[PDB]
Amino acid sequence: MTEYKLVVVGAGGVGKSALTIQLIQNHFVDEYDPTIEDSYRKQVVIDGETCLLDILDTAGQSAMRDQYMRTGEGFLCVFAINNTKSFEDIHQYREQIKRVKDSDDVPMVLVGNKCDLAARTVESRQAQDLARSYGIPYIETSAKTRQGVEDAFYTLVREIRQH
Ligand SMILES: Nc1nc2c(ncn2[C@@H]2O[C@H](COP(=O)(O)OP(=O)(O)O)[C@@H](O)[C@H]2O)c(=O)[nH]1
Ligand SMILES: CN(C)Cc1[nH]c2ccccc2c1[C@H]1NC(=O)c2ccc(O)cc21
Ligand code: NA
Repeated sequence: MTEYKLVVVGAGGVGKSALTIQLIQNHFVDEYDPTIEDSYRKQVVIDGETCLLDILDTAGQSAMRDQYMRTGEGFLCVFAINNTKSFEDIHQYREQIKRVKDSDDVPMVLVGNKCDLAARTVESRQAQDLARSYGIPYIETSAKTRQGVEDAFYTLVREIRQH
């Protein structure tokens, strides 16, 4: 069966761990050690094919990150809709990925997490404009309610598969 190396990247506190654990274990973990960087495996059927997902939940403890950028086939670039800095940070993650991969066409999905929260500081339109300039999909998610979580990951698998 086909294996996919997915990397979850983004500023600390955006919900990278909560998104990964919600996909893998089907539950919301509100307290997960922000220093642990761990991998999770999951066998899933995507468009009638059995896939093996190897997902790296990055922790940010920059050249040491190159190793998972080299192994990684697709990147889930996560920001929180109530963290302007995490949205502005995306430009930096995108550039490092492009440089390490030596390519302008790397499978990526921009994810705006914590969509259950009120008073958002990053508008959907701003992230759509950012995603359009990169030529990648934008999806909003909530690791808390599980909204868009399967979609964000399976869309990234499709971006890799269709590359
Ligand atoms: N309301 C809400 N809180 C979330 C969501 N995802 C994560 N959180 C919270 O955001 C904080 C950081 O989450 P975490 O997964 O550790 O982020 P990471 O540093 O990017 O791994 C914790 O307090 C989580 O409970 C979400 O979709 N909605
Ligand atoms: C092989 N798997 C059991 C673990 C695993 N899953 C991944 C999914 C996407 C990208 C990389 C990986 C890795 C590791 N391979 C690396 O290069 C690397 C760098 C830092 C890490 O923390 C982990 C890894
Ligand atoms: Na984390």
